[PDB]
Amino acid sequence: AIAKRLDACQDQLLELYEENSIDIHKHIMHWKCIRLESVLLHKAKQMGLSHIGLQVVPPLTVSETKGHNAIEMQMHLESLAKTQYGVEPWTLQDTSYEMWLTPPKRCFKKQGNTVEVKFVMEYVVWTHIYLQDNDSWVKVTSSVDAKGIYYTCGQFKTYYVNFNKEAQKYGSTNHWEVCYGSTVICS
Repeated sequence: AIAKRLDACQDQLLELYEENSIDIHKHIMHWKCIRLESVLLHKAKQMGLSHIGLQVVPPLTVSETKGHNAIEMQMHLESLAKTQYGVEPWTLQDTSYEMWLTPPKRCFKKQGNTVEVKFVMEYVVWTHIYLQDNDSWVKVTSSVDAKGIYYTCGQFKTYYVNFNKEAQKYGSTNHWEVCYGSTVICS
């Protein structure tokens, strides 16, 4: 049963991955399957197993976490999908959990251009950032300046990269240089 369900499940995941869909509804499914695989693998190591076929069963916590994150990504995507933004192209990467944890944290986004800061380090400037207020969504854009990278929602700016702060993790000075496509802004 379980060995079969997990099998059916991991199969659907594989097809999704190899499919490289641009429709957000498919990625909601990926996350839905990731949850099932984590539920099942949880049940699997619960029943005594430690190996299924040639696959190593992971720790009970490992699955708890992954299952937990999946439901988060699952719910946020479903909300977004109800909007005009949901009809846009959404890659498996645009919807990854790692991506979701890239500044600005907990916001979907795409078209991230690379900015370089010499104290060097690279940071991403998102062309499109979608903010979630309850179940409502807004689409804003980013900009770069001497203090850092930020997006704008009204008259207020929100920095998600603080060149200053970022300057402590490196040089002893308060001097840094920002290079953005042949353009250079300096302290």
